[PDB]
Amino acid sequence: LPAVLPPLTDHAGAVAHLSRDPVLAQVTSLCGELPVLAPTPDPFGRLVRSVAGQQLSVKAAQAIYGRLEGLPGGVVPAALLKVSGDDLRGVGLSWAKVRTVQAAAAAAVSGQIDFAHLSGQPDELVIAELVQLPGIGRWTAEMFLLFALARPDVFSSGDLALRQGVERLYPGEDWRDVTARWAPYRSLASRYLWANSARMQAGGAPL
Ligand SMILES: [Cl-]
Ligand SMILES: [Cl-]
Ligand code: NI
Repeated sequence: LPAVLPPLTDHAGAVAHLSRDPVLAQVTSLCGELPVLAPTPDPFGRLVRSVAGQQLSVKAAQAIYGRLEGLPGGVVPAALLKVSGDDLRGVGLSWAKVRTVQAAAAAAVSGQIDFAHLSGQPDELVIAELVQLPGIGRWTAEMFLLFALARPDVFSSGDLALRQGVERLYPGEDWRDVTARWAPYRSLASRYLWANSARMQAGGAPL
């Protein structure tokens, strides 16, 4: 399994590499600079934030996470297991999200997922353990690696917007080929695809 790649601390190297693909050379200049993501010091809490926020507005997602934070002991595995399912529903969580959050806390306290020591685990091993939790598929696991853990080399082949972007920009090309070229910077390439979509949704000119 590939060795864990550290989070980028700056994007210059990444952008130069990606820019070797004339599509991304254009996309990166059109979209400009993207902020450098710092790996979270609290993976568990970021996992819970992600889960809790799914399908909610940005303000609603913040609110509900704040209500979780306000439970006794906060957003910590052992503390969340002492909160009843009725009180987790009570903060506004769907039953699906209650179950996922309970499942993630239980996995942390049982040692099934060592949220304190992910830094050394290959992407796929982190993915496989997250996937075993109810309500968390590969896509959620991959988004967590990319956005929470700031791993640099993640292309989520189940993200519809990424796949629609590759289809649009590279018609008739094998997506595995296209995206492999972006390695070891598939995460920033992914972020530029989403940025380009936002750019187009704002009225921008196409490539
Ligand atoms: Cl909900
Ligand atoms: Cl998922
Ligand atoms: Ni390179």
